[PDB]
Amino acid sequence: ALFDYNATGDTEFDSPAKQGWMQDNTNNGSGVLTNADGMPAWLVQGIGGRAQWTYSLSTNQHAQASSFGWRMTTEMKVLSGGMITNYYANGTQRVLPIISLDSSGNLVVEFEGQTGRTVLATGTAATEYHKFELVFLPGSNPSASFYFDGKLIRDNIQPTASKQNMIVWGNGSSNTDGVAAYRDIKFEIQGDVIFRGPDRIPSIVASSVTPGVVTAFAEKRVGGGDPGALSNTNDIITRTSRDGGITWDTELNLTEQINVSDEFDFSDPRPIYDPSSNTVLVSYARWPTDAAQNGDRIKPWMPNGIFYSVYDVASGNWQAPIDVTDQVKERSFQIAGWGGSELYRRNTSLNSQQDWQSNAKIRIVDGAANQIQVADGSRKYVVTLSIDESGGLVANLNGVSAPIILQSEHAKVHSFHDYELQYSALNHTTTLFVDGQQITTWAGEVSQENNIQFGNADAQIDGRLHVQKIVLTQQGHNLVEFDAFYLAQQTPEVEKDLEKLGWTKIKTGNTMSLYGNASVNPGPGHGITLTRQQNISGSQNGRLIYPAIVLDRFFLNVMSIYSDDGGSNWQTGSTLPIPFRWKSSSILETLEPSEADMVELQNGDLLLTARLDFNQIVNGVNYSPRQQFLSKDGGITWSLLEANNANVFSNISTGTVDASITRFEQSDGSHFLLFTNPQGNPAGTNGRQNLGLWFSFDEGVTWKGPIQLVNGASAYSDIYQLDSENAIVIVETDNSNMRILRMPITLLKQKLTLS
Ligand SMILES: CC(=O)N[C@H]1[C@H]([C@H](O)[C@H](O)CO)OC(C(=O)O)=C[C@@H]1NC(=N)N
Ligand SMILES: [Ca+2]
Ligand code: NA
Ligand code: NA
Repeated sequence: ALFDYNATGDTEFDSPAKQGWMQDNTNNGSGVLTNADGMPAWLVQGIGGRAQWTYSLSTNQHAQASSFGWRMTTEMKVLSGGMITNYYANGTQRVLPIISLDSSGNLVVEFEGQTGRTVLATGTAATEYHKFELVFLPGSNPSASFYFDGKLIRDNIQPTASKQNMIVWGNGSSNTDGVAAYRDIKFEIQGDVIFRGPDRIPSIVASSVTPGVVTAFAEKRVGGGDPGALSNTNDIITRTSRDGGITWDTELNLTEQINVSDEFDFSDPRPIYDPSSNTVLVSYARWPTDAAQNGDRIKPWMPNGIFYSVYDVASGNWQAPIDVTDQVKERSFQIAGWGGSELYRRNTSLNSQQDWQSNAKIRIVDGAANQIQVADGSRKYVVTLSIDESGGLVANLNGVSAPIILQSEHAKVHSFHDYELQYSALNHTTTLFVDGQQITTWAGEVSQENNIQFGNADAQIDGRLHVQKIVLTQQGHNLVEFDAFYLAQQTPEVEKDLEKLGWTKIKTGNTMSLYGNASVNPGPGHGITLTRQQNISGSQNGRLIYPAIVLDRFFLNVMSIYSDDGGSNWQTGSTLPIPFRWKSSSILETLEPSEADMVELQNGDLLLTARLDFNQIVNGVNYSPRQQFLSKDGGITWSLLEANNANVFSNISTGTVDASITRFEQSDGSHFLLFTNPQGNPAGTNGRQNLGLWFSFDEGVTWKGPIQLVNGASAYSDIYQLDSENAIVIVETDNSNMRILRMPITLLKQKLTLS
């Protein structure tokens, strides 16, 4: 909430009384409206008496200011004397700066509860207009900092005892003469509620093309629970501000229009601001109302998916939801030959004296020893697919010496491809096609086997492959037809077990296989539009991207979901690389990255920070509740940043919770990273308390802070640059009430520099 006086000659607001301020003069103290040079100002003439203006605040407003902070901004020039007192008192305490011209004619400041004056300006500048700012940060030991034309003058100013209760400006002394002219006074109370608990899971973005336009999101939760609870209906809600996040329009339910029979929960609103179109595109998860991500109750035959809505900033209009599920929710049979091998084989009756064809639609997720094989009673043909050290897609053929690089561009490397073997009876050789393109011809090797086989073939070579289709054809008839894309999404009365469908399973060591994915979910926070991708091969400026949560069957991980055409069509990247170990029980010990946020670094690399849910220890190594990852190819693939986990955020909470990360760019061209998360109470303990703000000035190698932003409850949060000097924060607080902070980043960062 903002309380202000703005000097203007406009007869409709041409004095402080007309703007709700109370006159508080004594004796010969007075004031008058002046028009020095086109710029109106209120001239406070505190000669022979006091001359000030006051604004009263309620008990609640004072309490809010104490919990969530406040800031006071004055534009004034001092003409003469002293006791120029612009300050805030809450009934028990005040921070009182006292501004004056000293006996040398210089502009100086003192603070009650402190000895000493500081010279702010000398010479002609002493009596010119300046911007004076007081910023109060909450906490158990809260303090204020004072800035002069944007520069930190005094930090850690302790509030002092006062029974006064008001916002005050002018000359607050009967005895001490003081004259000053005021253009503007602003007092802002931080932390206004924008979405009420038990609604949850906030996110926020701002428009750079139309300054002042801010759009925030949350889950409307009827019944107050996570998605997936029968007879309860969650929707996505949004509000827009057009004055920089001060006032907000009517809460709008985005999804009820596609929830007309109460069958769904929607969750995890993930907005992206696109400056090229000046739009906000927000993606969110759909769940059946009675099954979702928690407890892995969601299954691939259920209507989990992802939808998006578009906000046109110029017109203020919302575009109806659009389903992108088929583009981003993979349906496949997945074989993870991690620490083992798993193959499926069936005997066939191929005639090697007739042509035959096989089609396999296969994605290589990682590793090697991933095979598709046909033997026709005379010869055996096996294609082994792998990802090499540099991230290329490689085929090796039996009986052929040299490997074939099928693709080196990382996006295409991890995509599905259409493999076709065309056997020619005439030539007694087989031609390999990939995505319609003739690759090579080879004779395979002599064999009396007659079968088709696929999977991961070696217990000593890790590999994961996903299969959508395996077909074998001869004389126009499909001898074998396995459609995992189809089967993955059928209800459970449909037979899907390969071993009950005429295949033989051959397994060694430990493996995991499944029809998936069970669900995809954009996750909590905002996404980004890329602008520094010039030197990132395969990538493109204007890419829309967010780090989504994918549940394959029982394990969570994160992958990029992105669009290179403004959001019309979407693609998915690879999941985060994570360590694994098989426990004695043939149960998988690994990590589950979930709620994630990313930012584009100066060089076009992407930095990702992820919540690590459930188990955090793999092979005796504790990865903490948070882990950072780096992408060098525009978000297609990632690497785990060793020793860059919760440890880099000093005094961060030790409990799992969603965080936020974002870029901040100053008007002089410089930039740095901001990050928000609860500190816990006390800081560094497990608790959704006391939101902290961390800074990185070296592209995410180290973090400074935290600066405490909130006193009390603090859970999920999201931070975004509002303008050249401020960032806007939305944060869950008491009873999950979601509150707005508008933070003077360029002022606050000075608390972290040399003193
Ligand atoms: C999809 C979903 O239900 N996500 C949960 C999330 C989840 O339970 C944990 O990350 C465990 O995997 O945590 C909780 C949480 O407050 O810890 C909020 C999220 N609620 C909503 N996004 N609505
Ligand atoms: Ca987040
Ligand atoms: Na006076
Ligand atoms: Na529900």
